[PDB]
Amino acid sequence: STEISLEGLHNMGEQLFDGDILATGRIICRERHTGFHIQMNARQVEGRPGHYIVQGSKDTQSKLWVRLGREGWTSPQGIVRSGQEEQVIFDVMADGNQWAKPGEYIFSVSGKCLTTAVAKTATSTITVV
Repeated sequence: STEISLEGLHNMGEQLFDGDILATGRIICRERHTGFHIQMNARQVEGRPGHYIVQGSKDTQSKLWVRLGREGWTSPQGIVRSGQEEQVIFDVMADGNQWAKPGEYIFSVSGKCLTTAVAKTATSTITVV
């Protein structure tokens, strides 16, 4: 009914630029729907849906400022896109220029199909070398 996948770039450098795609995913809905919901399981930037701070896997102090969205997403805690089509593509991007501490960053994203729904989660890891 509802399947979600997320795929990293798979050899990051330390210097990131605004908009740099760090990961890509899709949501598939096979039952009738009017749209898609997507959210990242990460701390959100204050009052700004779609924008997140991802922490390091072993470092705590290592942070990555990142945003969701590709085409037509919007603020309704989570962001939303309309469509009856079977699937959407979405991107996780570097939010402004930044210098990432080396290490590992786990992106974790959950999605719903829009008709009280059940969300599936997908995760991808990036390594800043």
